[PDB]
Amino acid sequence: GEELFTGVVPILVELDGDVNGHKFSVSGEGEGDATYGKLTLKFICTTGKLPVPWPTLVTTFVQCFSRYPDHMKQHDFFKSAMPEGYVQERTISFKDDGNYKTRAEVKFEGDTLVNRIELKGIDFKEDGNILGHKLEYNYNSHNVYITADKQKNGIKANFKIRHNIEDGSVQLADHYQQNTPIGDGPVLLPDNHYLSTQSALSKDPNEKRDHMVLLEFVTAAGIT
Amino acid sequence: GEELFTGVVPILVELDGDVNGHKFSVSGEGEGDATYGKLTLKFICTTGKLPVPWPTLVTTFVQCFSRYPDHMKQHDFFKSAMPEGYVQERTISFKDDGNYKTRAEVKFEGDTLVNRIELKGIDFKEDGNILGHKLEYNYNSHNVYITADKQKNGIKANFKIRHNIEDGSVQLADHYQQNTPIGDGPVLLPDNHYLSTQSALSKDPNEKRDHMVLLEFVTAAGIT
Amino acid sequence: GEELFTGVVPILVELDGDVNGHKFSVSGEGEGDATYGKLTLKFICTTGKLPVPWPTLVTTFVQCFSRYPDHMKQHDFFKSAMPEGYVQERTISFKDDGNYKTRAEVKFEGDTLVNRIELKGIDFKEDGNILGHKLEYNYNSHNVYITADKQKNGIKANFKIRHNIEDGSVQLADHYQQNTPIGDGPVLLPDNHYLSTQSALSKDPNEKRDHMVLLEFVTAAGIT
Amino acid sequence: GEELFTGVVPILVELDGDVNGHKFSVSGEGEGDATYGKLTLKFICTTGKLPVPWPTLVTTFVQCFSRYPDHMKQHDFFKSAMPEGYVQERTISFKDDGNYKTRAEVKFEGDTLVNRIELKGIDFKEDGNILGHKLEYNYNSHNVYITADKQKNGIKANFKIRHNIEDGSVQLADHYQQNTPIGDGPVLLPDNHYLSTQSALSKDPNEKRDHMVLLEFVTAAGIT
Repeated sequence: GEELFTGVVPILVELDGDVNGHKFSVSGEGEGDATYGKLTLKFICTTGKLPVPWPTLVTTFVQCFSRYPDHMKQHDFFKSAMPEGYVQERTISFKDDGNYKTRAEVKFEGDTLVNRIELKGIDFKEDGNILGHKLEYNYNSHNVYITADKQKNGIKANFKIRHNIEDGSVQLADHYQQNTPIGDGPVLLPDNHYLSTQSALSKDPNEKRDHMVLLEFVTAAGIT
Repeated sequence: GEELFTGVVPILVELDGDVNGHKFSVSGEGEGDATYGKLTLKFICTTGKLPVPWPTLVTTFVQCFSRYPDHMKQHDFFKSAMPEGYVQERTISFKDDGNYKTRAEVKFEGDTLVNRIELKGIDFKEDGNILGHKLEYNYNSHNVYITADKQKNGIKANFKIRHNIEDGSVQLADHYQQNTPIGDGPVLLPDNHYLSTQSALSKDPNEKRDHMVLLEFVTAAGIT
Repeated sequence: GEELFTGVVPILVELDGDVNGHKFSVSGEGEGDATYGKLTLKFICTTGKLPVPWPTLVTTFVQCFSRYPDHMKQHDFFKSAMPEGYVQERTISFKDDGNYKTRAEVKFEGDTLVNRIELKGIDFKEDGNILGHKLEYNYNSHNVYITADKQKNGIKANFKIRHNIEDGSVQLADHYQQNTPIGDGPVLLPDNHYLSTQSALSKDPNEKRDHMVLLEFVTAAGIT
Repeated sequence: GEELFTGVVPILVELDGDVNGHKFSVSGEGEGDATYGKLTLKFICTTGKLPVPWPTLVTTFVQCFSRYPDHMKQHDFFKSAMPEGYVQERTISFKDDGNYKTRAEVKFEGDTLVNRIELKGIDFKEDGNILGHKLEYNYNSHNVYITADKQKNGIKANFKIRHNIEDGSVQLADHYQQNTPIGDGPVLLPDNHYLSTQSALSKDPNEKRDHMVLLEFVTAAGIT
């Protein structure tokens, strides 16, 4: 599984969402280089315009592309679970607002890693930061604290994303993640570490569709 | 000046620092693509190990590589000031700890844009987050609010960098920037906007020296 | 490109320079053996005496004779650019003194490999270590940090040559290199590696002309 | 003594050492040409692999091959001590780590010059640059500061070898040398000069044994 990610791996991300009844679809494509811990993805909203701010969907849009140092390659659940993959489920709870509930299948379809996602957002305020598109088109550093879930033979991850709002304030997004293999068998369960993840959101200036270009760096840490 | 930045421009960054008497030097090199607003820089500490956390230096280490949208290219001081350049001076005031005072010459030496810097740090606590290297190796999104300083024929920029600390706190870095041209030629002086800048710090895993690989995206905004 | 270099290849080096107004010329000749990663070169200053210390000119005087280990022969730009060659251009910037700026074309011309160079040094102190010939007739070990220059279809290399002074101080020569191929075909463009270079300056005791015999040993490394 | 060295003299070097308990042996062989001040030596570790970085042992493995300019030949102890030879004894003291202590007898044995050495290093950090093999396979330029030792009818030499560490730092090896002749014979004892030494470490690519090819150029200087 691990040696599937030594080179640059093509990604394909595919979301079918619904936030407050607003159905939308994005098609992402990029490449990952787990060796450097970098993701390069471009997301198009193929249904028109994104009913939510693109920032709120970074984490929904393949942590198996994280750079795990040579020692804690023992704690790398994500790649271990490949090429069959894993199922990533989240409940992204935006403070003073609703929530997204995702369920994704991150797996190798051929030589390309695909993150096929289904998201359902509910309870969102039209006047709030997500539907009112009050979030800046930027992204900050977060630590994805991962812990084993012995019970489901997968992992669980908890973290709060800080979304910068245009007035100066921050919209907190509470992720409660869980990943479990699609796999017939063996996955490396981890001891408590984190993914130090950093992201930079941009725009292809020659691109008319509503899109996001995501540049992300992910490094496993917290184990000496 | 502006057309110097339409392609990918080689960068060279050169710092000579002194934080609390600790003299250090870094040599950065990369490339910038102002068209996309992206910087790719790798900094080596050529004097050994960095007495400060690499994060504290990101800002010191070429905003003439920002992507200014087609309706505010009139506000782009940075590129207008080229190839002679500008002098960027900062007082980076880390809350409750000490401060860096930089003075840099960002200019074209040949086909490559060089940021030759001189930094001097004072009133840093050994026990504090900078000398105690308590900052995470990560970087968040910031907005560099730029305003004209008509009398020095330059600009001023104000912003607070949020440095994430390993215990869970944030070390605030107050930048008070000023840029003034090197050439006698006239420059473009802006109406109040900001650079939305985002960064992602990584490591070349094949690199033994103390270094930082900086991936940064900069986009001018706040003018409709 | 690569198989031109599997034997001992005749070199012929020609410099015309001008440092602070002082025109000079050297003719170098010898042989390079890439299998070993060794150069045997002798430079004669054909205009009499060399206005600058012969060590300041060692990097100016055929990195295509680097020994690339088998596992990293995909990373050898220098030989891939052959026979048509490349153009090595540098800025050797002597700390606290002047700078050389060189432009050279390294290419095969019949059976031999010719490094034709033009150098222009400006802003030197006449009392400095270079014009004042304060440099020991020796040489150190240095790593030539190569990075790819996808745009110029070539490479950039960065290094500080340590030039030991008579009084036991060191004169750093910052070298900012850039190679672009002469021919039009594709070339091998590399991942960050370095050329481990070692040189030893000697004199032909049977030679009356101002000269330098250079024994160099160059070895690519940095990729496991 | 002097006229033994006017041609190319076969060398044969033999070390038996013990660093931290690790016994090893090397057999060196080559040739020295005092006229040029050059050594052509190849060292094979005959006990397999060398427990220490081959650079750490270059000064241990025939300064009688230094080129003395005709005017300071009266200052060449090393060759005056021949054929019966001298005994070079050193303390190579690796800053912040262990020390070698060597004792060697350099003398002719028939037509070749033999440096028979015994080395004992103790107090090495196994995580250090020497046992941890953190030293680049290269070598710098150094001045061997010779002083007379009237009292032991020989010489003392003092110098700090700069050993470049893979992370770009330098490991100083303080060398404290003392040569005394072996034979009854009168020796030439010198005024303060130095041996300008230069070396370049290479590999025989057709050699499977742990080895080092050393090209050295030594030139006496410091007396006008």
